[PDB]
Amino acid sequence: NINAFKEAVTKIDRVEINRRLELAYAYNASIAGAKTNGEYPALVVEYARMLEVKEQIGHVIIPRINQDIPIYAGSAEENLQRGVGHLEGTSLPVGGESTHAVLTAHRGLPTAKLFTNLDKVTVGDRFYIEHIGGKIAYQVDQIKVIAPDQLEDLYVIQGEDHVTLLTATPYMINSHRLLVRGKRIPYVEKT
Repeated sequence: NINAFKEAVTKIDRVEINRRLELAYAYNASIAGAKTNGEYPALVVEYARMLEVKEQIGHVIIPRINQDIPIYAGSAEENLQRGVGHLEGTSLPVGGESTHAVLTAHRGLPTAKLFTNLDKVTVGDRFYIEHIGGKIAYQVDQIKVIAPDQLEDLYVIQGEDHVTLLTATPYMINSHRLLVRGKRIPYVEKT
């Protein structure tokens, strides 16, 4: 899992990593640029191929709830079973001006806690993402509960850099979605 990712990435030269991020940066700019054109966001395929190392696109760490979990491309059930699903149609989770990454998961599973305690994360709490290019930090600036049908909160916000953690709610009813939103912040690597 994560281990096979950290070690795998460490074996890839700078130039290749660079090339792969640049693909993802361009992909994120396309998504943000369609949004500015008043275009609608559409929320076996390799849209995030460039970011995959051992089938994963990164992992999400959340110290408040002791979770460190691998991110898979796409919101497909078989992925949602082993970790986080990245929502196709939303920014790839490498940061940048005008990016909004969205990651989903099951809020409770006999095999993995996953986002079962996401309701404990509070504004001001931090979460991190490790990807091929390294590690970036977010601080929670918004917590919201929407209907499954309400999509506006998941679109790119021009000028901003965000990632939304999403899961079903209330616990055991799962009739609405809970969104825990982070704002990009600086991250002091040697710490």
